[PDB]
Amino acid sequence: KNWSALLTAVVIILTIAGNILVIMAVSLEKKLQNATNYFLMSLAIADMLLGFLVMPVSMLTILYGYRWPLPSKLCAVWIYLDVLFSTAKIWHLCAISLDRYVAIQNPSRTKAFLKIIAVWTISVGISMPIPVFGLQDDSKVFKEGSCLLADDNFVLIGSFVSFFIPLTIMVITYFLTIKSLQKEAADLEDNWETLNDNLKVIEKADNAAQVKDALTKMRAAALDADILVGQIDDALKLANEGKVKEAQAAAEQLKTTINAYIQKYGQSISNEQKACKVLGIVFFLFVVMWCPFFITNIMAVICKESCNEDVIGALLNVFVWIGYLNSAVNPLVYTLFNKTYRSAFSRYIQCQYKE
Ligand SMILES: CC(C)CCC[C@@H](C)[C@H]1CC[C@H]2[C@@H]3CC=C4C[C@@H](O)CC[C@]4(C)[C@H]3CC[C@]12C
Ligand SMILES: CCCCCCCC/C=C\CCCCCCCC(=O)OC[C@H](O)CO
Ligand SMILES: CCN(CC)C(=O)[C@@H]1C=C2c3cccc4[nH]cc(c34)C[C@H]2N(C)C1
Ligand SMILES: [Mg+2]
Repeated sequence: KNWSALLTAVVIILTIAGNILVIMAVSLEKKLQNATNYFLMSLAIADMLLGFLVMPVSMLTILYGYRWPLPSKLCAVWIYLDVLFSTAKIWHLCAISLDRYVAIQNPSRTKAFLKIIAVWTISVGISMPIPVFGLQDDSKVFKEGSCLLADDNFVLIGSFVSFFIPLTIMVITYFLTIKSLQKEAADLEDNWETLNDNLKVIEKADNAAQVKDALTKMRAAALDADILVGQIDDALKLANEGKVKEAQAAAEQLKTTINAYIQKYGQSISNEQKACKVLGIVFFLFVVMWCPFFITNIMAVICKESCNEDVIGALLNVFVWIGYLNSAVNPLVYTLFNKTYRSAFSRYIQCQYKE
């Protein structure tokens, strides 16, 4: 007789319906057809699967006093499905943070799908010892008739390899991606004060030497952010030919072209930083919500005999559901911090599917 199962039934439904909306939005909405959102759909499938396969069986054990209700050889399957989905969710978030950083340092839907299949095939290979060595020995998967990973070596290896190692790569790549966009917003501010300064130099000039010098330093700055460079080179031969006046009215024609490319590359820097902040919330919530479970998991092993393992087991039964609540909160962030997901989720609820 448990009041917990009611509270846990809400978490299964918000998981399933929330993440169905995300899979529907990336499949259907043409504004969301980029590589990041393809990883977020794949993550949503894992969340939905966690709420279909893992979370209802977890609710069932609460209803049988943590005694394993199902057939014994279904224990290792439930432990494999949960760890498979949990390994995929962290290695996806690592693969997003990694893939976005490379993109800043670099200039397809198949390009993304190949990365996603790689992450899933890695997460199948990692989780493989759980049934291979646990369907053979129930000792590794049972503890006083309770289905939990009981093998301490699998817990330790599994905690770092499945959770801590990709977390570290993710928290490094997120920092370096923020530092990359602060450099690119900074480098674009610098070239503005090169271009804006030499447009003021050209309209003060008496002689062809001052315009040719200032057009030369405008072209150099033009090279860091093609139309502008050619337009500048066009005004240079005017200044080389000594046509100062002709050069001076040529360079205020550049001024309408400079604003057009400065505010385009500078809107798109601001869009990435807005997007980086939204993924950061997604990253922050996965670490914080799963941290109590994974730390307790380790202290259960470290103070094996020293600590009250009845209480430490009772803390895990709470903390595993804080992390299950994380499945429900990817799609709420998407509502609150993206107009494209919110508009999509609005139409899907009112049952309009046309874009
Ligand atoms: C909030 C995030 C970042 C971390 C939270 C971890 C907390 C909730 C966990 C991790 C380790 C846990 C402790 C591990 C060991 C023991 C000794 C045991 O005899 C009583 C409970 C007690 C004292 C636990 C209390 C809860 C605990 C402190
Ligand atoms: C060539 C060497 C072969 C030696 C075979 C000895 C068999 C010993 C028995 C059991 C486990 C041994 C292997 C454990 C490897 C774990 C690797 C892994 O990724 O596990 C993750 C964890 O299980 C969840 O996340
Ligand atoms: C309700 C009881 N269940 C369900 C099978 C658990 O104890 C799960 C055990 C896990 C676990 C142990 C040890 C190492 C690990 N790496 C990654 C995970 C992991 C996933 C982690 N899940 C989220 C809970
Ligand atoms: Mg200046």
